[PDB]
Amino acid sequence: SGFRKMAFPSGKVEGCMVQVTCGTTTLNGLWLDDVVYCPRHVICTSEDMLNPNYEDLLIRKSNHNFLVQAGNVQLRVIGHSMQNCVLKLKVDTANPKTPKYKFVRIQPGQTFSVLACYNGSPSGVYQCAMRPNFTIKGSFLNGSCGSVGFNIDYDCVSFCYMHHMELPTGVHAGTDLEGNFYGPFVDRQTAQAAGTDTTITVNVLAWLYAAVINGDRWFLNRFTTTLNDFNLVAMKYNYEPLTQDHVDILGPLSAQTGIAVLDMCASLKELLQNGMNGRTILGSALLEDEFTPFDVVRQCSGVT
Amino acid sequence: SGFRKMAFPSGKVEGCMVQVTCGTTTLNGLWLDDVVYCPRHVICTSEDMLNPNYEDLLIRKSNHNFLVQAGNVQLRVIGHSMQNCVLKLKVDTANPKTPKYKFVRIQPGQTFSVLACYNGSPSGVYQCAMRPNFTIKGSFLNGSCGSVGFNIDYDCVSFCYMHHMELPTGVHAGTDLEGNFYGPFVDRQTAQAAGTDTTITVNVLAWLYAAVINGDRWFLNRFTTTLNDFNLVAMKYNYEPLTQDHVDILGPLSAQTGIAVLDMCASLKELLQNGMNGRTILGSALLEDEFTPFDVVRQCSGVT
Ligand SMILES: Cc1ccncc1NC(=O)Cc1cccc(Br)c1
Ligand SMILES: Cc1ccncc1NC(=O)Cc1cccc(Br)c1
Repeated sequence: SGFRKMAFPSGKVEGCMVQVTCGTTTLNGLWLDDVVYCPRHVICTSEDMLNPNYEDLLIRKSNHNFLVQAGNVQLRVIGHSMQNCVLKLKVDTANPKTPKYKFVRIQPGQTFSVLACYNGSPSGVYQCAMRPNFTIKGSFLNGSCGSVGFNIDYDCVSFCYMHHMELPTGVHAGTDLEGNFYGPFVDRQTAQAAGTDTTITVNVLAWLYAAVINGDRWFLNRFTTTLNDFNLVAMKYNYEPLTQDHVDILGPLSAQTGIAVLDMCASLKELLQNGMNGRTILGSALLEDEFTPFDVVRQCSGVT
Repeated sequence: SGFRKMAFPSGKVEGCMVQVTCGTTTLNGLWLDDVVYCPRHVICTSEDMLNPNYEDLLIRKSNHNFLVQAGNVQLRVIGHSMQNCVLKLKVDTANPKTPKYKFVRIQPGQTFSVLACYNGSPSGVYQCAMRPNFTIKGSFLNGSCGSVGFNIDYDCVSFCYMHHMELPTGVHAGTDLEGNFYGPFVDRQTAQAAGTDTTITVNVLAWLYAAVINGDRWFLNRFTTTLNDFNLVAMKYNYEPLTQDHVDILGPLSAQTGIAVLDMCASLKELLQNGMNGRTILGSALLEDEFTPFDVVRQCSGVT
């Protein structure tokens, strides 16, 4: 029992972190096999970031300008290329600590762990969700660029995020491991609109199921609702509309607790319309949307 | 910017986890140098747990009864001893992945990361506080016993907790790495009173400082208070009385923000007396007490 915002064990990812320096800029790189991946803005000075011409800035750089240090040791760079917003530095040595890995583009509303790093050194690990508007509300400071987000399925690390930027609003933006930004962002020091965000309804329902499993049940009521009725309330409260695909992924939690998904929707409806009345659910005084149904099952069954 | 409940990177601790089996019971062990530490209740059956005579139960066990497996490989047990509520199994091989480490007994109100494990395999990492009543509100299931809590100071892991038990209230109890329980608990299947808990005042103030640093400042007011006046409010709201030692550790945060500690106390006083009025601070709708002043400084400066 108990339910926490749990991150994946970060060890497999710590073994891949390196520091990449190009000129006066230092950030984090991810060393997998014989390639180091890092944000392409490592080639910019502060002056360049207002409107960088990355193709031109990269043409002035040679393999020997990219200083890659794996803690104690220096890596020899034998190739460089830009793919979207990431640089790929081919090194002459495959990382001996490379775990089994995949590069995946996650969907908005999915969660992942972030290993925040500075100068190629891991500082901390936290779990977060990719917001429906493709931003993440992380904890990142200058030098954290190149820190990665990931999930783990037994021995396989699926890398889904590389940190690039903090928006003027204090929220975070980055790319998949092929250098494609999540959302409409560009790697430039320009104010950029993040879309209207929404609350991840299916995650809130999964978390209400986690609450019932762990003994917090005051919010259960004698009511039920329909997808249509629930979606009118979801609309009013800026929640994602619930679909049958979301109901389907909540099936295991509905089966484990015996609480039909639409009955849990009626509890969520009442919580939206009435608030918490000064009470808490799993130590929170608000509706939590950073746990997916898979996260709740994994945490509630003890998956390693 | 941004502020998250960040755990330490767990890699150094993942390399120490092993599975320990004695008869029909399997739990986690911590392998450091040539010793494996685990909860002594690994020697009990379910029948034994109602009132175990650990000295007698351990006398029926030999070195060969303790099956220790470090993932793939079996460790050869050449000695066993009980120290308080932990067993120490001497193995013939020093763990090659042993990090620089210390065993420390943490104070109530201090925080640490937990690497939750099952069958010697890490499942997740989360940050938590040792409650003033010496319980922890973790996320643990059957098989998690032997999972450890720790802090890291550059390359040194200070192990402070080993999980033993879930109280009938769903909260967690365990020991330091010398097998001494935190709090009044005993390793027996008996209902046990955890003391009256309190909110960790110095941590809430540190978190209010983290909020101001990260832009959440609506709660700042035109008031100040005294330690005596603040402590009357702390008393009413079941918060730990604030002392000069707590004011002193908040000095760096007071200096960084220019907000005197007693002025932050007056904001906390108003929040206690009025609530949040439906607003949030750092994404929370309640007053958070799981960040120490050191945690806030570390997170807000980017320490690796
Ligand atoms: C200072 C900071 C804090 C947190 N995360 C990231 C940062 N750094 C930046 O945002 C630098 C930067 C500026 C403009 C475009 C790009 Br791409 C990168
Ligand atoms: C089932 C579970 C869940 C979470 N953490 C721990 C557990 N396991 C236990 O508490 C088993 C146990 C029973 C009585 C005394 C002692 Br010492 C240990």
